[PDB]
Amino acid sequence: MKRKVQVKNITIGEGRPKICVPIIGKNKKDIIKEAKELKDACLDIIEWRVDFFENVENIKEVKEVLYELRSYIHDIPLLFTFRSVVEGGEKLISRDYYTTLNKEISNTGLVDLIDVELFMGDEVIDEVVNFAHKKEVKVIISNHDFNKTPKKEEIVSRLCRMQELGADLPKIAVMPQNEKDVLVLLEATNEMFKIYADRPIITMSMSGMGVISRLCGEIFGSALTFGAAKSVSAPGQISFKELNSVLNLLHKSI
Amino acid sequence: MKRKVQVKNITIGEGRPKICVPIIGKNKKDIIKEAKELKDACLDIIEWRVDFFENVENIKEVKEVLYELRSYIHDIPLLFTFRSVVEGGEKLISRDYYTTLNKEISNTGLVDLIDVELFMGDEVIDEVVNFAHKKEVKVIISNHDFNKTPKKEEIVSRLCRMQELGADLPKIAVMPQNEKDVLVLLEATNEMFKIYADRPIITMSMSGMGVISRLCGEIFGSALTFGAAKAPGQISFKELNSVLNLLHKSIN
Ligand SMILES: *Cc1oc(C(=O)O)cc(=O)c1O
Ligand SMILES: *Cc1oc(C(=O)O)cc(=O)c1O
Repeated sequence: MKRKVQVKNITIGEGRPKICVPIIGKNKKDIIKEAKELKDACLDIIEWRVDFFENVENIKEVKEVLYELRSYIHDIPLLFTFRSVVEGGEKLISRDYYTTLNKEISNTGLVDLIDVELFMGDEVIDEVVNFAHKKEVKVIISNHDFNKTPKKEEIVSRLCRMQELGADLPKIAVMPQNEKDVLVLLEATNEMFKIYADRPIITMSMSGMGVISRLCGEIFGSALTFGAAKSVSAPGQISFKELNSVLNLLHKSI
Repeated sequence: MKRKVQVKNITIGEGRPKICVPIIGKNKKDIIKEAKELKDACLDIIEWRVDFFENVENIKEVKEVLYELRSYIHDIPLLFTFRSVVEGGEKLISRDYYTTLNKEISNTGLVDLIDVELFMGDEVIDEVVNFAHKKEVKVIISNHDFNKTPKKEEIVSRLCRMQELGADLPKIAVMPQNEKDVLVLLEATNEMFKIYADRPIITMSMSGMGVISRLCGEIFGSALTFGAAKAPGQISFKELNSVLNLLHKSIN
């Protein structure tokens, strides 16, 4: 069977996919303003994309925001994510600081999950994952491809590697070059879900063409889907309110 | 550059998929009541599933419903469909009457489209298609598999055959036995759409597992999607419409 991943009072891997919405504010004021817009909406998890925070290199200022943020969102599960430049992020930092940041923040007891990138390598991952687990923090190990959709077996191989590395929630995001690529991502998702996964997984096909992948998790297997805070697309994004409506519509269809 | 299909003021094959809702009333009063709920609603096309009509074997009573129905939906495109028993319908009728019914209703000038089944055979199809076209009525040629999802290539072969038989709108509905079957239906749809189609097509994967196929037609290539008026595997048409516009705006 499979393990479920409990964060706060939310059970990832059970029922309807959970909706996660990111906070991308550049400063403390904007982050809190974003948080207040999300604290009482129908969403499941809030992600703090800390790589947008201008003072991310100062651990003390990062902690200060985290304290305040925690106080406003109460018991909503919080995912901490520093997305590196190579995988779409906003700020260059060292490998050593990436490790320190994630460890120090996991140590606060204020974050429920952290996102660590597969591409950082086994040394970094082993250190950050083991420490997060010591602090009862759940781990998403993520990988992105912004130019293509790897073959089904490649996608499955990466998700399996993420399980082997101790990810509580393997995550993969790929870019379709055509409509068939969106279907490959969905095919890989379900094969993993059905045959290889012993825990919940997170997958998406990016761009406008890949949006179906954000809607059909309950059927194909993605356990978490990401909505945008605002009601304006990138495009390829869906505002979280509208995403909630679609997920409920599909949950009730069966 | 690909042909669109124009019915009244609705352009099928352009922009978001068009929403079609069936009326399944067993009698005239019930059919009218249903039409009254759909007339000022957010949908594009109304389908009359005439096989549910108890007096379907009386062409004069079928026409009577049609004249009354048109006083309520004068400008909404109307699709006329007698779904046969072999393809999930309610009423057994002869092959001759199936042909007669579709011809006399096409001749009234009061329906914008009719739906005839591919597996009725070329003789029946050729006669009905030819006559419908002389009256400027659009024809959906449909095919259903309630037990399984044929292989991608067989789905494409059927959609191609429908085009060869003069369908204005090829239509296929298949039943998934697993999640991959839903992807097979979507893959066949886009393959047909991009490589072999010279007109709009309509496709769907049935049941709760295939519901996603009713929502993503703009990306994959289905030009019409069917909502329910009031059942697992069906989506109320009211919701269907917000979703389609939401997805139309999210395109690159
Ligand atoms: C988590 C996650 O989500 C998206 C998205 O577009 O919603 C993209 C992405 O790269 C990522 O890591
Ligand atoms: C047109 C059409 O729609 C459905 C549906 O489930 O909406 C099924 C079906 O057999 C058909 O012909």
